[PDB]
Amino acid sequence: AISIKTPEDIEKMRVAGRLAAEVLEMIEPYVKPGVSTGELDRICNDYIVNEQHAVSACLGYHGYPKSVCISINEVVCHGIPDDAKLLKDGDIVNIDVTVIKDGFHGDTSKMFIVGKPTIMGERLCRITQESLYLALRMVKPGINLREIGAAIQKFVEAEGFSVVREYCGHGIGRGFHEEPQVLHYDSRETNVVLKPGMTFTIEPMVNAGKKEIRTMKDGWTVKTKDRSLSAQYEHTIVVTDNGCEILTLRKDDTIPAIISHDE
Ligand SMILES: COc1ccccc1-c1ccc(C(=O)O)o1
Ligand SMILES: [Mn+2]
Ligand SMILES: [Mn+2]
Ligand code: NA
Repeated sequence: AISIKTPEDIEKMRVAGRLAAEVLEMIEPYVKPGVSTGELDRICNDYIVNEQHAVSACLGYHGYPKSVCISINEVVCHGIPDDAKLLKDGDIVNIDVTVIKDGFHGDTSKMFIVGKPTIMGERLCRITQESLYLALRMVKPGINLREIGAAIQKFVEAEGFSVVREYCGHGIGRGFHEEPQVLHYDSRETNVVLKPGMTFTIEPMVNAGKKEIRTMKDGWTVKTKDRSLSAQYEHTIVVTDNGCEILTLRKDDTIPAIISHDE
């Protein structure tokens, strides 16, 4: 069921979480107009293997052929790095990373805007990160995941955007995806009360248009049914006695690593 990580295991999660976050901080300077997504993946894998001495949890997972997922514009998730796909000005791109180190997983992703940004692109990404942040500020013992899911949905929909229902956040530890499921919308099936020690991810997928998605015939690429833009941000966190601790925080994040709700 819902596992409570021991202090030792939480420390291992901090290490793994930091590594995942550092892959994103490392790749930043390379996300430029003209670069291929295949190249970005090789850079990430070489870094993960040769420098972090860790391993990508995506490589081989259900047969996935690459180390990280790179999704551009209308692609919602699981975009496959390809040497023929070049980034260009105005593109919004999500790079999703999951590394395993000392037996524990670190899971995180962020949006990158390539070259000259488009206003709609920046807005979609900003609102998506904001939906993740508001959810993070709600995490603390006693709160129900349903409340967080409902809050994310209300915020996103008020902005004229939609939340993807097919995918969700998840518990994480020695396993990539563990209990509980963390839906980013209201559901009567959700009734999970948070406890200190729980580690899970929050990773809303937000579409500028309709919520419906579609899977391409390559068996991996998921796109919006209406071809509207889609954005996602993800962080791995641990519930503490008075709130939570973000384990995959980056220099560019603008929310505190440790959130407290006590007086
Ligand atoms: C290889 O990527 C996947 C394939 C099947 C099911 C889930 C995934 C996946 C990619 C990223 C994540 C996640 O962040 O949870 O999960
Ligand atoms: Mn991920
Ligand atoms: Mn995840
Ligand atoms: Na996208």
